[PDB]
Amino acid sequence: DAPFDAVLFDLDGVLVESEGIIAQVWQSVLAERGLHLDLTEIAMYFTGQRFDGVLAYLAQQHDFVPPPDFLDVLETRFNAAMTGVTAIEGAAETLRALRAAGVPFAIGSNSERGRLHLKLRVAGLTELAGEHIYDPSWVGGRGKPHPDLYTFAAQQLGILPERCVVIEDSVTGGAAGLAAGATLWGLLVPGHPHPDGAAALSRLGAARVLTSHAELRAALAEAGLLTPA
Ligand code: NA
Repeated sequence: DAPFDAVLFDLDGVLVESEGIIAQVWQSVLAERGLHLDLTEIAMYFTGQRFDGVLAYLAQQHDFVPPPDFLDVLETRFNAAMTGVTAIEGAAETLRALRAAGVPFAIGSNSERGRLHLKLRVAGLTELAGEHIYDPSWVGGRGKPHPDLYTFAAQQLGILPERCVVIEDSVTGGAAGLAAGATLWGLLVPGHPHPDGAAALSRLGAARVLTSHAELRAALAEAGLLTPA
């Protein structure tokens, strides 16, 4: 029983740390303007929300309406901040191990293509990540949670999606992997925010929920893809 032929990776939260950096920008721009929120609230409610929606939330939940310069300053600073994206601890080692073992893998991200590659670059992962790196523009904009991106990634590796394992930190991305026919392993590295928690990923249908790249490599070894260490 060898369950998998290939690994399909999420980007944000699994290979690179971006949601925490974005949360810090919200927190500082707001704090400067009088409203002091904690990073967990910001990560939970602000990240991956449309700007008008953030304004509605601020008004409804905090009786707060930001000053005119709010949009401009946020943009100026999300831009400057994107350079500060880092690799998730252990991620480079997982990619290096898979490459040494000759296991096919691909990355599937809802990031716009330029940003996807910028993040891999500043995180120091470009060489390790390889060339099977897919954003929604490869599937006509039908990004996660549609299965299309992971179906396509599997196709590009010449492997059936049913024989892939998808490593994801959100319901949005986990759903895309399951809908493609893959097995879902949640990965929630602590110390970094993720869009959903372990209970949600398990209820969604993750076969497991791992909490470190060391645990991921151990699981991949149990599945016959790496050597147990
Ligand atoms: Na993610």
